[PDB]
Amino acid sequence: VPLASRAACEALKDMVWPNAATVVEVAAWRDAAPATASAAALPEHCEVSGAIAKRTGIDGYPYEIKFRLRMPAEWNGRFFMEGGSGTNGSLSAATGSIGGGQIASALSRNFATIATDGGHDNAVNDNPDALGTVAFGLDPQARLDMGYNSYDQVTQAGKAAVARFYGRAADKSYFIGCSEGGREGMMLSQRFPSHYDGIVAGAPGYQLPKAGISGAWTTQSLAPAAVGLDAQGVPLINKSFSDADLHLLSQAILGTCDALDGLADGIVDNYRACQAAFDPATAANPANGQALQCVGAKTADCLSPVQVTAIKRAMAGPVNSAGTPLYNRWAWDAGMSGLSGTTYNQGWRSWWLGSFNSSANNAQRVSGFSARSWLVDFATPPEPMPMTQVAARMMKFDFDIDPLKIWATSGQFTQSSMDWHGATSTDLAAFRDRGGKMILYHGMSDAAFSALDTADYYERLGAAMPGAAGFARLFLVPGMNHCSGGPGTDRFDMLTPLVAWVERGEAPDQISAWSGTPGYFGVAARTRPLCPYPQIARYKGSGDINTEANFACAAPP
Ligand SMILES: [Ca+2]
Ligand SMILES: [Cl-]
Ligand SMILES: [Cl-]
Repeated sequence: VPLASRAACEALKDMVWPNAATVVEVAAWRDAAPATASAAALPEHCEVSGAIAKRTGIDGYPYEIKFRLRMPAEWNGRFFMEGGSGTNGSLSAATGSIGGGQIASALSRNFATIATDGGHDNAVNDNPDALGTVAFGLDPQARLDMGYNSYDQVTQAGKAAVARFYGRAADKSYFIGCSEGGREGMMLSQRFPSHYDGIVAGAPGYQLPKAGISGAWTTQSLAPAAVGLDAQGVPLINKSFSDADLHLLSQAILGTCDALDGLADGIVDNYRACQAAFDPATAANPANGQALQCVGAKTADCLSPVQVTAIKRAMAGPVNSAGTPLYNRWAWDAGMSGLSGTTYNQGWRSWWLGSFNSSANNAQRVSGFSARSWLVDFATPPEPMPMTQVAARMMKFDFDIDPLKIWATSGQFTQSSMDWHGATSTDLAAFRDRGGKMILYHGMSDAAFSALDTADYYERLGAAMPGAAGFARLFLVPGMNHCSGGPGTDRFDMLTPLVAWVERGEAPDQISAWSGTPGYFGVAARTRPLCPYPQIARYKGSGDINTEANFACAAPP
């Protein structure tokens, strides 16, 4: 009987679930866990885990929506869900990750926390004939679960357990996710406006079905600059640029752009002015004052004209024969490379190129999971094929025929992948008018999703909803790669300003951040403010350039 107790916990295994097909597998009491070097202390709590809507898909495979929920004995009254990543399919510890490379989890701050696998299981839904762990795309309902339904079901189940376990409903609910988790957050704001009061959506894949389009585009754009072929005769896209070549490119970007914010410090805060000024075909190598593009043959100090032509085309984004942009363009930024000690940053090049030191293609968008996901999860009908065919399929991508498939329905696939996965709506009025607050962030050197495309969504949001900065703000991060890493201030506590905005009405005029790898700048630490779009961080003119107190958020100089 007694609330928030070990007995209340075990009783959850007369509990009425919102979905009748909810099956509790574990309801176990957990002692407090001390802090570790990489994780804050976890309070005493009830762990509930189980699944919703066990079934068999039309592919003969089993499917269910897994969840894991943790409810602390000492509870602050708030509910918290963390978002997913990749193509989901895994169930985390569900202590409420807040991203930003943070030590603390939401459970360590006495939230009740929940996580899902998105409706499929990478250990079970791994089909060798359907490109491995993306195979859930062969089941229409599993697609719908991945797009929106799993997070809806798990939110309802979690809130129901909270109300039963504590004798009262959550005062406020919070959702934080990055990447695929960021798409989920935007989706919740659009499709389920009252599920969460506060949403953090980092590097959000809100047009994820278009990623494979960009992937085929960057693959074909980079092929003229590749050197060699892989085991099935596909150009080695990873050989198009060495790490030294990419570092040369970012040094050229810094040469053109670093000081456009007023401070030569290795960070391009004035990203708009950089885009307008930088052209690798006209820019100079600052180390030697010569043109970045070779006049003669290839040296370590220049880039071949084919290299320059290739990267420019990849960064421009895909079009069809009519010239219509199919996704968006990408921003030149220093975080495309980076050097800390003797280690080159791999956090940008792994997406479109892959590791240089390999005899095979391994880029996410050439032969990796992104290309695989587009083929089976997002094309309708799905296009399963052997793993060794994926790279060739990207080289033969037809930008007039293939991009239509993310909008198509076929057979039992009664929704398009943009229908169930896309989160492009700017109608956040219901969300805003019940008190919802949303923090978006995106690293400028993200090669998975374009930071400029997030910016264009924010522009459209501001136009559809005048005064949108009162409930939704965007924080771009110079130098940061996808969700983390790179030469920028990629670490931040987003949960604290989110709670302040939701509950005290305090909008974040800036968000403190620090660099996880300050070696990129040759310093022991760098702290900087993140600034709400379209402001940027501006140095005050005096003081240590690595200290956040010497910076302020303002317009570009
Ligand atoms: Ca700068
Ligand atoms: Cl993290
Ligand atoms: Cl100082």
